[PDB]
Amino acid sequence: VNSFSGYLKLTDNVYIKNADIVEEAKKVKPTVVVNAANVYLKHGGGVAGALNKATNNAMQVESDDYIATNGPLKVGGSCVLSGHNLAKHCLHVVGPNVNKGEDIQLLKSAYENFNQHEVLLAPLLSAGIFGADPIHSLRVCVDTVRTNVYLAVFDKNLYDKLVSSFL
Ligand SMILES: CC1(C)CN(c2ncnc3[nH]c4ccccc4c23)C[C@@H](CC(=O)O)O1
Repeated sequence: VNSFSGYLKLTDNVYIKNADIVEEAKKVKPTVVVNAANVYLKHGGGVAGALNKATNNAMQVESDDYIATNGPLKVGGSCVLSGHNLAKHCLHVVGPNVNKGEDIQLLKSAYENFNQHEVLLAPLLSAGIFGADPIHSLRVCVDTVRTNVYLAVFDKNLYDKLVSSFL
């Protein structure tokens, strides 16, 4: 039993809710919140900008030190950093950004990072400003992630479309 509330069950291990991931993280304080990161961990907008804003820019300060030490992530890769006031840990995952021309096949590699964590609160990777089709992202999630994932979808219209079209 866990503290996630109000989710629709899609499969054995995937759950979905119309929610603001920042507010959901603030209430649940999950072990892991996933950020929709880029390779530079520049958290300017979308999910990343909102998560970083909620940490009062502490996420960005920590991320800048990470990059200065380690260099950029790979598209499809991830790193574990602090969850600050939102979660124990933040798993920064880089899905391909279609608006930069990155290969959508890398979306499966991106979701594979979730399998290193037993339970996660997450957005749909490569959705929103990353330019991928969220219905496709949900399909890849369900077919790739085997651990327990709680997906927060900010847009109510999109949430209803994802549910109604789910196979
Ligand atoms: C993850 C998606 C697919 C969907 N959107 C969200 N996802 C998770 N929580 C969210 N709360 C919100 C509040 C207001 C507007 C959007 C959201 C939102 C953001 C979009 C931008 C991005 O690319 O990050 O991507």
